[PDB]
Amino acid sequence: DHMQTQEIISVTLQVLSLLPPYRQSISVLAGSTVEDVLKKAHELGGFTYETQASLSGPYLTSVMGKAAGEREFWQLLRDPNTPLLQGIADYRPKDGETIELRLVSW
Ligand SMILES: [C-]#N
Repeated sequence: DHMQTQEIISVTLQVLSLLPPYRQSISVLAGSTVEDVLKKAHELGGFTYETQASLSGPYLTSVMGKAAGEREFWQLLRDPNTPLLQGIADYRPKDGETIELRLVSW
């Protein structure tokens, strides 16, 4: 029906731009967004982050207490080393995917 998936998937959320690195397998409903994964990692796995409103949805500004500085941003990637084409509130990871948040300068 127009109800929710029921099948639970596992998405690995990893942050290698920090010491110690963050890596946790997160269980969400199939169809959850990256933002949903962050929320669940926050609820259960001591993950913190900040966003701010944008014209194209929430923009990720800080991860695990580390804010992006000048000419820097938290890049969203799926394994292997592949930037996402959508932001956190749009991309819906598949079962077994690894989502990486990487602090990069431009
Ligand atoms: C935006 N790239």
